Amino acid sequence: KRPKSNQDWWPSKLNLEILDQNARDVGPVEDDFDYAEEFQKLDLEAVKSDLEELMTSSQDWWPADYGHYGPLFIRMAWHSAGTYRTADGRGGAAGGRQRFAPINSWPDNANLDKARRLLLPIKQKYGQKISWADLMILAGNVAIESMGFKTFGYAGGREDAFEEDKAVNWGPEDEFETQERFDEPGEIQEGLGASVMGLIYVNPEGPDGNPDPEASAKNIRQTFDRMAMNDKETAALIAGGHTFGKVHGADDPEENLGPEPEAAPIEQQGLGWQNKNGNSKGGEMITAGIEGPWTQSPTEWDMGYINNLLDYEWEPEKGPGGAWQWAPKSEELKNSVPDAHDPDEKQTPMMLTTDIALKRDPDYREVMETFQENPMEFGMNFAKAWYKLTHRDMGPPERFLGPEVPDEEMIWQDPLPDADYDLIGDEEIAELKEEILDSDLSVSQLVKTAWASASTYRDSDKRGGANGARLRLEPQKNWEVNEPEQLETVLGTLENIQTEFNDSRSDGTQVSLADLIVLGGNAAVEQAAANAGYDVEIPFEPGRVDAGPEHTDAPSFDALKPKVDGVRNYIQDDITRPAEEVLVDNADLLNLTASELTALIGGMRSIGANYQDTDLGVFTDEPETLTNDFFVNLLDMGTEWEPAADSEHRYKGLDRDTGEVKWEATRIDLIFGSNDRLRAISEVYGSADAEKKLVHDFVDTWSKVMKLDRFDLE
Amino acid sequence: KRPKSNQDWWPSKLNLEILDQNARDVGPVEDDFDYAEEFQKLDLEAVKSDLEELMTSSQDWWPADYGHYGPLFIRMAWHSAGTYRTADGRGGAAGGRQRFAPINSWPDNANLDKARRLLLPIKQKYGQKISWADLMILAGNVAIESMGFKTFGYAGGREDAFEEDKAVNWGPEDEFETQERFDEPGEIQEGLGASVMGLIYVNPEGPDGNPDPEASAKNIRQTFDRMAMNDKETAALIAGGHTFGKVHGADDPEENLGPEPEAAPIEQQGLGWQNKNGNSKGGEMITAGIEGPWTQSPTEWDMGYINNLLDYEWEPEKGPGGAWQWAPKSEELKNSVPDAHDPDEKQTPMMLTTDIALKRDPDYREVMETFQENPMEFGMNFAKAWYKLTHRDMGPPERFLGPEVPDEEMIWQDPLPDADYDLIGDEEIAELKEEILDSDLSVSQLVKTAWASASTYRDSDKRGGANGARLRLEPQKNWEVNEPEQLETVLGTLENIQTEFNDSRSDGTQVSLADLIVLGGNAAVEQAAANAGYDVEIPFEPGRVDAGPEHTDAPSFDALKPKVDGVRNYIQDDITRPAEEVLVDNADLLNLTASELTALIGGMRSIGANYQDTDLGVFTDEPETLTNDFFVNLLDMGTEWEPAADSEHRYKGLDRDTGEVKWEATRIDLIFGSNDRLRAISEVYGSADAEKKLVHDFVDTWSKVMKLDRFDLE
Ligand code: HEM
Ligand code: HEM
Repeated sequence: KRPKSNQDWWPSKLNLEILDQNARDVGPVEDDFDYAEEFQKLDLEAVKSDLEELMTSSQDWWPADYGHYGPLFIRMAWHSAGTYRTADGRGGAAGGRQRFAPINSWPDNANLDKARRLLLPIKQKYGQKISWADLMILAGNVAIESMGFKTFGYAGGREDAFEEDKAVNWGPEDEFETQERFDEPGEIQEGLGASVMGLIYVNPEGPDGNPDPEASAKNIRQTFDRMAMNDKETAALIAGGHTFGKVHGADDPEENLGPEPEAAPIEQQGLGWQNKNGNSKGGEMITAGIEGPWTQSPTEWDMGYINNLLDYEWEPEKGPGGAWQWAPKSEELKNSVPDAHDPDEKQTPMMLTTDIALKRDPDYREVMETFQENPMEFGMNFAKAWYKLTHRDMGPPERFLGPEVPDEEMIWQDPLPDADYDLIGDEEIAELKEEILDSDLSVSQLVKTAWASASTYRDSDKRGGANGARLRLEPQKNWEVNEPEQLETVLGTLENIQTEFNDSRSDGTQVSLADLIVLGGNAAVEQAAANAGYDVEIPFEPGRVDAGPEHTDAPSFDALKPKVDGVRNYIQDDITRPAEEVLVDNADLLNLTASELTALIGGMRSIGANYQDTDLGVFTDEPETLTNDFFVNLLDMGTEWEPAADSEHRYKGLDRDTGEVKWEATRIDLIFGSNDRLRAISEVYGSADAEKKLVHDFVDTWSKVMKLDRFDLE
Repeated sequence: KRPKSNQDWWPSKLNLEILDQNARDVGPVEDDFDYAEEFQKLDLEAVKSDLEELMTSSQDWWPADYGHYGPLFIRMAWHSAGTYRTADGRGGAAGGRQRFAPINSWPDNANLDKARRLLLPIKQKYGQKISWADLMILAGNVAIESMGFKTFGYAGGREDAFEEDKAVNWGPEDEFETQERFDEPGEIQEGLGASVMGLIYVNPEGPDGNPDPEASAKNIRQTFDRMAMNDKETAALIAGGHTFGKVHGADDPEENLGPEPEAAPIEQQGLGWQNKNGNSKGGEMITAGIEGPWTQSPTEWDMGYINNLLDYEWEPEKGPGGAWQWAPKSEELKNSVPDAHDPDEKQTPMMLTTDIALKRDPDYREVMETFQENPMEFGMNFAKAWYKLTHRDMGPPERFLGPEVPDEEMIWQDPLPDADYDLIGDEEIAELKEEILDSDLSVSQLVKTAWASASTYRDSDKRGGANGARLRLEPQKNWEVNEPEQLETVLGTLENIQTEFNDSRSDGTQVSLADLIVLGGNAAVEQAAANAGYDVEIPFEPGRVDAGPEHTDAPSFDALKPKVDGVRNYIQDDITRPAEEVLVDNADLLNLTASELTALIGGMRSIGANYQDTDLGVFTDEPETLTNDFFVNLLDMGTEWEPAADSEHRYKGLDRDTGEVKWEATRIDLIFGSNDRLRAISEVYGSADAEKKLVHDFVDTWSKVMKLDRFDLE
C-alpha cells in the first residue's frame, strides 16, 4: 500500500516538492556542516594510495577484468559526470546522485553498482573527510594515472546529496532504452542531454538501434554540445576513454540479467542486474549487451584505439549479445587481445557504431587524423577535457580544494579577478548609497537591474550571480529580458558614480560596479519599504569584483538566458510547457522555498519591477511601495478572472458584480491564487495583520538571492 | 512537462517522502510560531458575531438556499472532520486539509470550495488569530446555533497545515466514486474509513449504487465505527445533520459540472465544478446529483427529519439528477416545502437510501423510534456526538483552548489527572536514576519498557504516549508485543521504587510511575552510552502523571496496537504490506525523519531491545553497549544475505567465503542496506569517525520520542 500521489490523479499539478527540498537539508548531517572544512582535513595522497592498491585487488563477487579495475572506475566517473546538462546545470557529478534512483537504475549504469560498492571500504575509512561525489571522480583519476596517463589535475569540494534531484526532467518516455525525443538525428527535444531515456548521451548501436555511423555522429555532436563539449573535446573524450577496458555482452542482457537495483530483492542490498545464471562473473559478464575490447592492451595508455579505428576497415555485425558492434576485416587483429579473465583465451578487438562515427563524420575524422599524427596533442586534449568534464559543475576557483588543484584557472570556471584595492567600509557604503538614491535612477530601475544581475545564479552548477558584473558584458547586456537600451542607461549612471568615487579617493580604496549594482537594489528595496512606513536595513557584503570579457566565455552564458522570469513577469512567446512550471523550475535554481518564492513575487509586484514596465500583476495603487497589495487584491472575490482573447499567457481581472476590467495579469501572477498550496500561502500574506511579515520576508529573500554566489567565505 | 517520479518507475519503492515532511515546516510561518498563543489573543465572540452575520448575507456568485448558508456550512464542517480514521488517527479537521488535494477535489466535497470561499473575508480579517481548521468547525457551530440548537461546546487549537497528509492511504481505487474495497456490505478492506474512493463514508444511493436500505446500513455502521462512532452516535449525527438543508441535483452532474478544483482552469482561482448554466443560478445548482430537502423547514432545528422518515412510507425513484432517491408515497407532503430560491414555488421532501437505511435496519430503527418519542434525548445525543466528531483528533484537554470549552472532560479525550503534589528536583532525579540502575532491571528491560510506553503516540490525533502510564492498564498491559508477563515484573519493580521514594519524602513531593518509566529509560540509554565510553546526559522533563482505568476507554486503544515495531523487531505474522512499509508508516506517527529513524533502529540493535530478546538485527558482540556496530556489520560486503528456509521473516547473514552463519535479521534491519536513501544514511553512521555522531543522534531521537505527548508544559 503506497499513498497515491496527487501527481497521479492530476498530471498537470505543479511539482512544489522540489521547492520543499530547499526548505532544509535531508540527511543525518548538521545544517551548518562545512564539507570544505572537512575535506581540507583529508590526507588526499593517502586516499590515492589506497585507491591505487584497490585497482588490482580483485573481489570474487565482481572479478576485475585483466586483473585491473581501472577501466571500470573510469566508466563510473564518466557516467557520474556525464548526466550534466548546460540548459539548467543539473545532472553531473557534484552531488554523486548516481547513487540514487532513478540514475542508479538506468540501463546505461548497469553494474556500476558493483563499481561503487568496491569503493565502500575506502569511503568508510575516511568518513566525512571525502564525499562519495569526490571519491568517485578521484577513483577515475587514479585509474587513469595508474595506467600510464598523467591527469591535468584534481579538486575536491563536491558535497554529497542524500536523494535524487527532483527538479530534473529526464525526458517524456515511459520506458528506459526507448526514445520519443527525436525524429531526425541531431534534432533532439530542447533541453535534454541524451537521445534516449536511461542513457548518458546516445545509443551505442546507432540511432534507433540502426548501425548508421553518420547519423550517430549527429546525435553525438548534439548531446555532447548540450553537455558543454565541442568537436575536439568530444573526440578526445571518446577516444581517450575507449583506449581503456572493454564492453560486456556475453549473452543478451534482456533474458540473462536480473532486476535493476531499485527493483531487486532486499537481500541483494542495493546491487542489481544479478545474472539469471550468475552473481559475479568475468569471462561471461553482461552489461551493455555488446562484447569485446577496443585495444590490444586495455589497461595501458597508448594509441591503440586511434590506430585500430583509423588503420583498419570495419564492418557491422550482431555480437554474441545480439547487439550491433563492428569487427575488423583484417586477420591480423584476430585474437590479438588477451581475454579479460581466461589466461588461455584470446579475443578480437571491436568498435561501437559510435566509435566508427568519429571516423565517418568529416569533422570528427579531421580531429582524429590530427590526434593520430600528434599523440601529444591527443593526450593533452584528453587530459583537459577529462578535467573539464569532471569539474564543470563545481563553479569558480574559490570552490576548488586540495593540493592537486592546477595552477591554471580555466575559462569555463568563469574566473573572477582579485581585488587590487581596499574594500569600502560602512562610511563609504552609506556614502555610495546616498549618491545612488540621489541620481535620477528610479527604485524600479535599481531593483530590476540588481535582479537582472543576481537572478542568473544556478545552485545546480554554481554558475551566474552578481559577482563579476557580467550583466554589463556579452551576452547578458543584450538579452531581450534585460531590456538592452534601458539597462545601458542604468549602468551608465552607476559607472559614472563608480568613477567619481574611485577618483575622489586618496588612499587605496575603490568600489566595483558589481557591488554598486547590489547596493543600488538594496537601497531601493529599503526605500520601497520606507514608502510603506517600514524601516528596514538590508545587510550588505562588499567584495564583489568586476569580471572582464577576456575571461568570460560569452557563448557559454547563452545557457543561462531565461525564457521565463517571474519576478519581472517576462514570458517568452514560444515556451512549450506551462509558465508556472518553468517558474518553479527557476525558483529551485535560486534555492527558494514555496513561501520565499511567493513573498518574492508578491513583494516585487508592489514595487513594479516588470519587464517593459507593464502593469501585469501590479495590483496596487502605490507603485514602488513595498506592501501586500498583490495578495489582498488577488484574493478579492469582487474580481472575476478570464483568459484574454488573442493572448497565450494573458488574463484579465474584471469586476464580478458588473463586468468592467480592473486588472491585467499572466499565469505567473494567477498561479498563486489557483494552486492549493500557493493559495494557502497567499492567504497568509493577504491577511489584515500580515503586511509587516510580508515586508520582512521579502527582504530576507532578497538578501539571500543577492548573496548566493559569494563563496569568498563559504 | 513533469519529471516522472521514482514511485512511478518502481511502485513498491518505500515512500520516504512521508518522513521528509517531518524534517521541515513548509509554510511562511516563523519557526517559533505558537498557534495556541495566537488563538488566545482572538476575540472568539467577535468572530462568532461576524459568522452569524454571514449566515444571512447571500453572495451573488453562490446564492444561499432559503436565504440561509447555515446548512451548507454544517456539511462543510462535517466533511472536514469526517475523513478521520481510528486506524491511524489520520484525516479529520485538525489540520483543515480539506483545503488541499486530493480531498479538496473529492466528488463528495463538491461545492464545498464555495463554502470555504464565503469564509475568506472573515479569515483575512482575523489573520493568524484563527486557523482555517478552527474557523471551519466554528462556522458549523454558529450555523447550528443560529438555527435554534445550542452546541455542547467549542475548542480552538487546530493549527493549519500547508500541504496534504502524504502518509494517508485513501484506498486502492484508481478512480473516484468507484470501489474495490468490499465484495459484501459490512466487509470493507480494513484500514479504510470509507466504502468508496472519494466519499466521506458511504454512497448516498446505496451499496454499488443500488437502492438497498438494509445493505446500506451495513456499510454505514462499519464506516462510522472506523471513525470512532457507535449506533446511537451514528443515528444522532445523520438525523441531526439532515434536519437542515437539502441535496442539490437539478441536472446530471456528470454532464453539467465542470472539472474539479485541481483540474479546473487557472482563472477559476481554486474553485471548481463550474456550472454550465452559471453558478449564480441557484435554481440550477447541482452538487451530489440528488435534488430536494429532507424537511419542511430546512433552516430550523426540529423533529422534521425523524417525523418525515418514520411517519411516512417511501419508495425508490430516479431524480432530476439521474440518481436514486426516495419520495413520499403519500400526497400530504407534496409541495410542502418552499423552494430554495423561487419565492413563488414549492417542493416535495426526499430521502436518501442512507436515510431509509436508518428506518429499515433493526438496531438503527430502535434508536430512531426512541428519539422520536424523546426529542430531548435526540438533542442531547446529537449535541455530544457533534462535539466528539469535531474534536476527536485534538488530543487531551490540555490542547482545548477558549472560553467555550465545556467544563466536562470526555473519556475519548484520554484525560489525565492533575498532580496534587510538588514535582521532583534535580537531586531527586539523579537519585531515582541511580536507584533504577541499581535494581535488578537490565538496560534492555528498561529501554524496552520506556519504548513500549512512549511508542503508542501518534502525531495525527495526539493519542497515546508515555504520559498517563496507560501501559500498565488494559489493553496495553496485555498486548502480545509488550510481553505481559515480563512487563508485570518490570512495572512491579518500578512501582516499588515509586512507593519507597514517595514514602521517604518529608515535603510535598511525589514521583509518578509515568515519569519513572521514562527516567529509567533515559538512565539505561546513558548507561549503554557510558559502556561504549561516552558521557551523555539525556534531558528529562518531569510532570507526567498516572491515569486510571476509570478515565480510560480500553476498547478505543485497540487502534493503537502495533502490527510492526521496528525498535523491538516485532512483526505480526499476518500483515498485508511488506514490513518496511509499515515501519515507515509508524515512524511518521512519531514525527521521525529518515535519519532519525535510521539512528534509532541502528542504536537500538546495539543495545539489544528486541521482542522476546531475539538476536534479530543485533549485529554486535557487545550487547547493551550503544555503538555503530549495526551499520559497520550491515555494510560489510564480506557478508552475504539470503532468505531463511522455513521462516517467513528471517534472513541469514553468512560469511561469503567461509559459509559461517554470522547473523540473523528481518526486513526491518535489511531495508537500511537496500533502499538507496537509507543506505546513504547508514554509510554515514557506519564510517570510522561516526560512532560518537551516532550516539548523539540516537540520544536526540530517543529524547524526542519520550516527550512527544508533553502538552501540559506549553
Ligand atoms: C558517444 C559516447 C559514448 C558511448 C555511446 C559510450 C559507450 C559505452 C558502452 C556501450 C560501454 C560498455 C558497457 C559495458 O558493456 O561494460 C562502454 C564502456 C567504457 N567506456 Fe564508453 N561511451 C561513450 C563515451 C565515453 C567517454 C566520453 C569516456 C570516458 C573518457 C568513456 C569510457 C569508457 C571506459 C573506460 C569503458 C570501459 C569499461 C570497462 O572496461 O569496464 N566512454 N562505453
Ligand atoms: C451515512 C452518511 C451520510 C451520507 C452518505 C450523507 C449525505 C449527503 C449528500 C448526498 C448530501 C447532499 C450534497 C449536496 O447535494 O448538496 C448531503 C448533505 C447535507 N448533509 Fe449529509 N451525509 C451523511 C451524513 C451527515 C452527517 C453526519 C451530517 C452532519 C451532522 C450531515 C450533513 C448535511 C447537511 C447540513 C447537509 C445539507 C447541505 C446543504 O443544504 O447545502 N450529513 N449529505
